[PDB]
Amino acid sequence: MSELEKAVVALIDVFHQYSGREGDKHKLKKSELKELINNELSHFLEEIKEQEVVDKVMETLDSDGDGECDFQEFMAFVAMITTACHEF
Amino acid sequence: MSELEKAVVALIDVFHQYSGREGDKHKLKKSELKELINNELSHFLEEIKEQEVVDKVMETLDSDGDGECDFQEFMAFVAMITTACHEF
Ligand SMILES: O=C(O)c1ccccc1S
Ligand SMILES: O=C(O)c1ccccc1S
Ligand code: EMC
Ligand code: EMC
Ligand SMILES: [Ca+2]
Ligand SMILES: [Ca+2]
Ligand SMILES: [Ca+2]
Ligand SMILES: [Ca+2]
Repeated sequence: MSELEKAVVALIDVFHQYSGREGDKHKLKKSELKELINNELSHFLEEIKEQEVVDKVMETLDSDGDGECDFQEFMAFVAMITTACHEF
Repeated sequence: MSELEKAVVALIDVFHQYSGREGDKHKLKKSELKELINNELSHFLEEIKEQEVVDKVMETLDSDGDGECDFQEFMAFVAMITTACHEF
């Protein structure tokens, strides 16, 4: 009901809309992450068109080193974005 | 414009609505944190009525030990809530 509570559910909703596409339904593989950024973060982040940019973003977000972005890693990503803007 | 982008701005908006009330306008003191939880997280978290609960929550969220909850500490709090529900 609150605007914060709506944001919490939206974070959960959008992660899983993408993570559930292929393979592990609870983690983002590179193609899932790329589509999430391109479709859902177009006002905040430049569209990803090059493989090396995909690779680098995943390298940055994948803290436990399994090659995918899980929900906790996604939340760290959201923290990164939000802080850059609170800042800009 | 996207539902994710709306969530990112809502997180920024609600933090600052509370953090900007008293003292440091970029950090939540205990009374600011308590009001945020009570007013904005009523579907997710039991209302805070006892001082020891205020104290404990702050103790948990205040990683850099300055006695307040800053925006990065708030994002960790949001991560905690979101993960509990993805889980429930
Ligand atoms: O600037 C960003 O928010 C960012 C985006 C993707 C990967 C790393 C970073 S640090
Ligand atoms: O259960 C929670 O989400 C929580 C809330 C306030 C402080 C610590 C925790 S772990
Ligand atoms: C960069 C203003 Hg949220
Ligand atoms: C506990 C369902 Hg978001
Ligand atoms: Ca997946
Ligand atoms: Ca990972
Ligand atoms: Ca304050
Ligand atoms: Ca602190």
